[PDB]
Amino acid sequence: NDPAKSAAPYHDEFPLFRSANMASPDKLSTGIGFHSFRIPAVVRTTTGRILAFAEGRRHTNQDFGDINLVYKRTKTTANNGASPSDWEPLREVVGSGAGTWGNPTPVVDDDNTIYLFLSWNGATYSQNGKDVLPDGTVTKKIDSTWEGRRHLYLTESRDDGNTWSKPVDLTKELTPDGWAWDAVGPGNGIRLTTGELVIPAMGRNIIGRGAPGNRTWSVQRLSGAGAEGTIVQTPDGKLYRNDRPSQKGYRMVARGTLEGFGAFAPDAGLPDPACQGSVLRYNSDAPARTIFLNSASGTSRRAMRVRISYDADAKKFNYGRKLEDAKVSGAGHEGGYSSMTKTGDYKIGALVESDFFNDGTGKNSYRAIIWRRFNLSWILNGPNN
Ligand SMILES: O=C(O)[C@@]1(O)C[C@H](O)[C@@H](O)[C@H]([C@H](O)[C@H](O)CO)O1
Ligand SMILES: O=C(O)[C@@]1(O)C[C@H](O)[C@@H](O)[C@H]([C@H](O)[C@H](O)CO)O1
Ligand SMILES: O=N[O-]
Ligand code: NA
Repeated sequence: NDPAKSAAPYHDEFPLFRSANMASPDKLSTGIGFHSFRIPAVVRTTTGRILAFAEGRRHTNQDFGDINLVYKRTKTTANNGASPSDWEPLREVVGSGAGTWGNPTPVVDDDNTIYLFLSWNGATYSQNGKDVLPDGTVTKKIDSTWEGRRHLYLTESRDDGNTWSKPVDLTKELTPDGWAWDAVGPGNGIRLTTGELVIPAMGRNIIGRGAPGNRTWSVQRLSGAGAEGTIVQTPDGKLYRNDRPSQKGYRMVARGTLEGFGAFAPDAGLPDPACQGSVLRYNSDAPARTIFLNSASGTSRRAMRVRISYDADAKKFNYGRKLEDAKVSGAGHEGGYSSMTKTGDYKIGALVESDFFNDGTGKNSYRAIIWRRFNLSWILNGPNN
């Protein structure tokens, strides 16, 4: 039995990061605009304010080149981001240089310090190499040199997201030596019942211990982990990694504690097309719930489905509800990376990528990000479960 099913279903949805092709495209106050927005992350702070982050991809939808880390906040701590007018204009966390600032992975600490882990690479490097930049420059492949590797940066805010520190490079401390490619998140980290922070990253968790907003960091290496991971604390208090697979098929799941994890294995209940997903601890009292969101397809990113598990170890999720049951118009084809938070008014708030697909899979396809709010009742009253 879930009493939430008896509440009135609630949903609303609208574009929050508007690509350059849309009416009223999102630009910074400096006039700097963006072809595409990708790679969402969202958190609710301890005040109730919502912070939404994304990669502002300047010139194309590509993963490399000039990409800035951008964000929006709710105007007040109490408005819950319910309508477009509730959100501030686009701001920038970091945009220095013509390199890539991305993979936003925020976590809100107990003191309300908001930590934001990020990945960086140089202006003339790309994951595969030999990619053509807008000016015709051909990229070098990301490699293990200081200049050519993926870095891990940390910034934080002490004023509810209003301002951000200059990002500090933590690569030598928190990325293993000899690495070339790297990734943190993207999506979110968590705070455990026992007080530690856990931030998911490629092949590892980053663990924060000690005083809120003055944490010491260490690395928990994980055998079999993916590049793009998610982390949740399940109702049993254990840790749960749910990672993007290297090949299309299913989410890769492992369970553990701060002392170690077991093996990663595909979750046959969670089809995935090799794309990022998101996971969220909703509540701990009966009935305890974990929420999961991804594209529920072995092939397509356009099958977004939000689900609930009542299991103490999140063994099984229900069918849930397709996001297309509450479709957004005028913002392209919804589907891709996502991020979820709980809102101050007992809703789930989700950011979800969308793709106009005007250039197909090509670099000129405009990408936007949708903001959704829905309650548990909305999920539970879905026509397929
Ligand atoms: O939309 C994707 O699939 C994407 O390209 C977007 C990300 O910007 C990129 O960092 C990531 C990466 O390429 C894979 O995780 C393989 O390492 O995937
Ligand atoms: O379901 C997919 O994957 C799709 O076919 C349709 C999506 O709307 C689009 O975002 C995506 C993307 O172009 C590729 O994943 C490579 O970037 O292509
Ligand atoms: O610091 N490894 O739990
Ligand atoms: Na930049």
